[PDB]
Amino acid sequence: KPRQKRTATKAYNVTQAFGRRGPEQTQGNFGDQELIRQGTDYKHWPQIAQFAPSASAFFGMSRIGMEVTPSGTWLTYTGAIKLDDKDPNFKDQVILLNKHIDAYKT
Amino acid sequence: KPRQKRTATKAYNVTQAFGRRGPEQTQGNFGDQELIRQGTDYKHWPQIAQFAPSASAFFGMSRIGMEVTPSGTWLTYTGAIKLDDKDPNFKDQVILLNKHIDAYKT
Repeated sequence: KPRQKRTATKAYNVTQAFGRRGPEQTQGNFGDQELIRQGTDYKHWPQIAQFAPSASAFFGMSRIGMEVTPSGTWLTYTGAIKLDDKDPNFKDQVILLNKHIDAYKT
Repeated sequence: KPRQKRTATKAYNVTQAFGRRGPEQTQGNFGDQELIRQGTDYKHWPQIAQFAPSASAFFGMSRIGMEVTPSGTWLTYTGAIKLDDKDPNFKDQVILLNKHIDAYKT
């Protein structure tokens, strides 16, 4: 039920769970219309979920902070994930990710 | 093992898995000395891992991007996980998180 523990399915789209993809910082941007309505049932979700961090790597790699804004109390995070330049599917990994970064605008 | 899929334990700690905590943009800042050495075996780790995002919530809530540097191709992410102030243990969650954020500077 917690928002960071939700999972997007076909019966529970990413828009239904994580709001409409928008330009604001409080909104998401990753995801084309394919994996938004399908969620984890996307035909290449394992090819995408292989970059989502674990529970330990989330706090080990990211830069965590604490904000108290007008909404409430937030646990901020920011980081980067290096892609394997020697992966045989790396040339295809950089394509599928760009297909969904800011895809709500196109 | 991919850095985002690594799980830090007592034999494979946070410094071994995700590097030494520092102020650089590529380094992490989360974890005090006892969370670093123990990793997932930390006493209050389930109280910390409850804010880690699910694989579906990581790409749904966060703002995902990509950059090409002299090093490699990075999958950047930036977001925030709101804390429920209706929780009775809410104040203990705020204290626990602040005890590890930038704790290497003590």
